[PDB]
Amino acid sequence: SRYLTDMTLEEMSRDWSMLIPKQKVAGPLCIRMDQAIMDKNIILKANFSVIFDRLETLILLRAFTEEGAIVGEISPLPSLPGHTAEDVKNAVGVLIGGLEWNDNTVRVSETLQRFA
Amino acid sequence: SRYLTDMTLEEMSRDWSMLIPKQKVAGPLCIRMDQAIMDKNIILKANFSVIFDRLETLILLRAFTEEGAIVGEISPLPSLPGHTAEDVKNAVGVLIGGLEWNDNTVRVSETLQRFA
Repeated sequence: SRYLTDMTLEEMSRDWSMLIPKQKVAGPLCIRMDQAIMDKNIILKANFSVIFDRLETLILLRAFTEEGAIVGEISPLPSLPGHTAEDVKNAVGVLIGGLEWNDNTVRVSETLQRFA
Repeated sequence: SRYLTDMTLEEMSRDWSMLIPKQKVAGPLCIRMDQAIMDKNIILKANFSVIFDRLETLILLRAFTEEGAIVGEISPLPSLPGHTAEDVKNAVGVLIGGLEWNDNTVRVSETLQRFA
């Protein structure tokens, strides 16, 4: 019983577009990032469901340019196979990877690093 | 002039082609990899110049499918700025990253891991 956020409802409800789309499936999680993006300073805001006072399941992470532009996202698979912080942190390191590839400078919301 | 190798002259002298080309510049080093490649088992063979009995400079690393197919390569920049094992290991972790992205299963020549 709960849920936690870095992002605004807006930030999440919003829909977005990749010029150079890149999907992937990391076990129970779908990573996406626009490869067209370069030399920008990015951040990963994310929002986990919180159960009995602990970061449980990640609901949604997305990547933001300084300009509030969405450039990447990790969203649970529709079949919602139960996923672990591993599947996550893994998936994360990855998206970062893919992003860093374009000289992009990627930070992470305090929320996240916490985990674990 | 002394020097060490995993690859055959053939393997190195050879020229190759990327369906989905991906370049990058990692300080003094140019990484390349064909993003088109997927679900294959890859290995990184590399060849360092050896000075007074230590792995000094990397001359060339390339990535190989099981089928002896070249799919990625790290080659020093033409201007040959003196590079360090860092610039390297960095660059390496990267290429691996980029490769792993396509479900590719990437190994590394014993030579390499050695370093450092």
